[PDB]
Amino acid sequence: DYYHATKTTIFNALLNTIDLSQLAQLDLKQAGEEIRDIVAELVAIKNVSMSVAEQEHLVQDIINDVLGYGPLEPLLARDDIADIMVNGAHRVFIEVGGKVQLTNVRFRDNLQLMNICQRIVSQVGRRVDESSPICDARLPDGSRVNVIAPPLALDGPTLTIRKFKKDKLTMKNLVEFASISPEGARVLGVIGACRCNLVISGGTGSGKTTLLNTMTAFIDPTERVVTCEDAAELQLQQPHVVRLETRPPNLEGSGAVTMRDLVKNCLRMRPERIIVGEVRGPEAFDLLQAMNTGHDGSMGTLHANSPREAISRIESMITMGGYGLPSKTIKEMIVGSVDVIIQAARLRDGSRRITHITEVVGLEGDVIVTQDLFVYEITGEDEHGKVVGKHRSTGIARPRFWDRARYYGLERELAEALDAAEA
Amino acid sequence: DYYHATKTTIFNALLNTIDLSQLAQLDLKQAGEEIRDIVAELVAIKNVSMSVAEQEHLVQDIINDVLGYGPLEPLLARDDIADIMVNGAHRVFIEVGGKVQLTNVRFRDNLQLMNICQRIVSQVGRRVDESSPICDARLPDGSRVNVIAPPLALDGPTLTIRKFKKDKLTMKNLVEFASISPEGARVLGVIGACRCNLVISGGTGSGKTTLLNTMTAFIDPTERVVTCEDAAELQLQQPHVVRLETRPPNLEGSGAVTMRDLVKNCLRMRPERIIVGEVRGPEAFDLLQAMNTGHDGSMGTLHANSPREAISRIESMITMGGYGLPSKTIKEMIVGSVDVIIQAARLRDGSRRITHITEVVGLEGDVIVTQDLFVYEITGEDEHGKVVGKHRSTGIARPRFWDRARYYGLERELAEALDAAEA
Amino acid sequence: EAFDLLQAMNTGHDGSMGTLHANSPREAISRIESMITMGGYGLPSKTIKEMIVGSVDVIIQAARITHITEVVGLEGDVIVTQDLFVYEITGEDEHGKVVGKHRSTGIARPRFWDRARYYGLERELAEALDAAEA
Ligand SMILES: Nc1ncnc2c1ncn2[C@@H]1O[C@H](COP(=O)(O)OP(=O)(O)NP(=O)(O)O)[C@@H](O)[C@H]1O
Ligand SMILES: Nc1ncnc2c1ncn2[C@@H]1O[C@H](COP(=O)(O)OP(=O)(O)O)[C@@H](O)[C@H]1O
Ligand SMILES: [Mg+2]
Repeated sequence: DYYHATKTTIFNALLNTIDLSQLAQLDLKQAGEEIRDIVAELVAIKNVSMSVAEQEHLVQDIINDVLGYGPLEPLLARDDIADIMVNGAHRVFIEVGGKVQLTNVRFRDNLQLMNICQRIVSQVGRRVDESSPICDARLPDGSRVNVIAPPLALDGPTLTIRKFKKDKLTMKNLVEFASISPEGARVLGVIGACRCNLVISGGTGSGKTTLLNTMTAFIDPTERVVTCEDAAELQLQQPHVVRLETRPPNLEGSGAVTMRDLVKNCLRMRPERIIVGEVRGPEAFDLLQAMNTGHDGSMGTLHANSPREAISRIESMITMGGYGLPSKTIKEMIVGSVDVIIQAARLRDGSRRITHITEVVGLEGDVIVTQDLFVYEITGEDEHGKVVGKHRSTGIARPRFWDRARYYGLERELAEALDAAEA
Repeated sequence: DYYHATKTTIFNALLNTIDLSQLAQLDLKQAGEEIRDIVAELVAIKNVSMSVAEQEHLVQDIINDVLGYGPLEPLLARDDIADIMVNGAHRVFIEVGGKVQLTNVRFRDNLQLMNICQRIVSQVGRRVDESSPICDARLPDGSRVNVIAPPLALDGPTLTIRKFKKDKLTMKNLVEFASISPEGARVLGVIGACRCNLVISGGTGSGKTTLLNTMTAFIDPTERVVTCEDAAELQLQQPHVVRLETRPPNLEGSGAVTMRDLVKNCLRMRPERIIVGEVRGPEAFDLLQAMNTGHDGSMGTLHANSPREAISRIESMITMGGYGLPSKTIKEMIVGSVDVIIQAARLRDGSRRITHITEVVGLEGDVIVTQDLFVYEITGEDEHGKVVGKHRSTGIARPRFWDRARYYGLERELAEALDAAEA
Repeated sequence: EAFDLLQAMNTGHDGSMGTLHANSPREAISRIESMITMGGYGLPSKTIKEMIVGSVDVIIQAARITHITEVVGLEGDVIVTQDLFVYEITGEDEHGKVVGKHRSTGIARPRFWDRARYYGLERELAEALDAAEA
């Protein structure tokens, strides 16, 4: 009570001596000294029990409450926190290490929630109020912010904050987690710099984005890479990258910049390879054009269960655009475009596996045929109950892209990895 | 070294005295004289250790700041810099000798780069802002400019200035670069004077404009040709040719003269054959009508990848007009108005090709019939990786345009081309 | 708008529940297809049905809770749909009540066996659904 009552009583002196309406006059620079003196004046005039160190702590608390973000100032500094969800004034949760835990932190009222939300979302020109209910933005620090207003939220306005993860699983980690055999890792390392146009496929939450990020690390630093994402998840260690992001309609169908527009624009920036975040709409067609007109090295991630279904989904996405194409021409384009297809699924035990590393043999008649280089076969469950299985080659000595490895000087490594497959 | 602080002080002094807010006064020559005098006075007063040459260079920097393109001023005016890329505001790259490389040049802040881009795109009366972040322009001097704004780009505004080298290629050069061989290309020379409709189709950077320039130099001087372009690109050497160019909306969003406004007028200038630079939207319709009603021998470069896709694109472009004709009627208009639909596309390696010399025959309802006088197939890759393919005369001694081209007596060379290379 | 919900039910947000007004499971799926097509997205009906299969696992068809049914897959326009609980009518009572019974169809492994095993509830399924047959 005292640790809160002292502040509740002291804040009145600071508010009355210089009202918040005086903002921009004696700003942060002068405001720091103003608060440092006003807190001391209030402590001297009004008896206080907190110590001198406690006096400085309360001065800093006043600074945070007046200028800073107040309640959320400590949380935003902790690196072990990923999400900060509010949903109210006294009921605030956080996420540390996957799980979600409630916290003992309290606002003052709903009006303070609105104040903090507006003062934090204004940093990127957004404005949310009773007339504008919803707000969604990407702050400069590298975080996502979302806010919902009263008229819709019966319980009251809600706030949601995220973070940009900086510890992503490297290829060595995936090797440790036994999701891809070391021979598979060697073959993937060959493919990465081999400039093959891979297309990652897998079910929801099967490890697609992480696998794509791991693959991107094999790019030589002397190439322009332009990434078209919707959530800004990837991070590359190359010295030359042009990160792009779409924009949803901020009003009733105005200002939309669909991923198709970004992919189409990238064709003119002279990229060396286009990397897409998630191919959902008709943009697939444009991406295939990029995969065809001398940008060997592109990558993508769709949502399919098996590579055959990945091909079917690509055809469906192309047809969705309504270009009036004949199906056989689409199949020819896909056959000439996609060189590799990596399948990433998750099993009933919660683990993640790379079921297939497939290549496209071509088109025979009216059917698309494929060859395989690694297949994850299940055999049973161990005593505990975890899934049990292992990979294997299909006796294919020189892949359909061996000449590429010869061209780029990776013939020896690929030959050793594939010959070592017989182990 | 220390020139940065001294230059900042000099710029501040000049702005305080000769402020940029006095625009419309102290014009170019007056601005230069005033800046020189002010910089000399400041060097006399402001403590600067720079020498006389250093003072002159500081004056030049002041001039660039006041009325220049910013630190890019020396970048654009060098000898053999093919491409100039700006990824953000600190990592400007340049391409030399067919390979990229970093440059120590760097800007002052993202805002200055944004202003510089918004000014460079001003030469063509176009605007880039937060409500329209993508800009693609052809500078009058001939270079190509692309700009993306912070709302989409994450690392700051992204800029790409790709200059174009000297004078285009003749048909002889196109035969030298294996683009097409005479035995299957003689139809190009035949149509160079056969005066039949033609529509070049291709993808970005596929060389459509150069193909048109090569295929229009055959037209004999006696004919009156009216060329319509978004910006000066073609350099025909015939004696009787009329050139035009559109005007985008002015400062107040008025005075726009779109391609339709020019083609509809050219319909009443007694032209013998129109040459449209690039077809984008409704103008297509008018051009087709021009080809249908007397003005036989037109040309127009659209944007597509496959001839069927090109025809569907034309259909959609006309549908944008809002007349209410069926697909079959518009396809018949194409058949009787479009004779040859060439295709130009880059292969998986990049080198230019001519994948089609196609002709339109007729209709069988809502489905078009399209003979393919020529096609282009790909065998695989070469020892060094570059693609290997073959054009082949599909074989038609008497094509659809046999009758349409019988007047000039050109069925002779038509039979020669389509029989001397039938196998 | 169901589309968004159906997108939620597939794109990682497991455990979404919707409420519509349709008589039979075929009628429910037909209504879902019509609603999806109503949005102007123009998705071919085949892909809409595939999305419906992906997003729908359990149908509590009240019509009483007359039906509890689940999807099995697709083979074309046909939407393979089996049953878990069926309510049948046998006659009428002197007071006029509709006399019937509610049968656990009999199949032991519904489509959601894997989820139940993951969360540690297959034993409950055996204790309830397998014992219901006997
Ligand atoms: N092989 C793996 N072993 C362990 N954890 C993994 C593995 N692959 C991915 N993860 C975890 O999965 C998360 C990475 O995001 P991911 O699961 O790939 O999202 P996503 O596939 O982009 N989802 P969506 O695009 O919405 O379907 C992290 O928590 C990783 O630790
Ligand atoms: N056969 C060819 N060989 C090499 N370069 C070519 C060939 N044909 C065209 N080009 C190149 O294409 C460019 C022409 O640009 P183009 O793609 O026609 O502009 P647009 O983007 O408007 O289509 C020229 O710079 C030229 O060097
Ligand atoms: Mg052009």
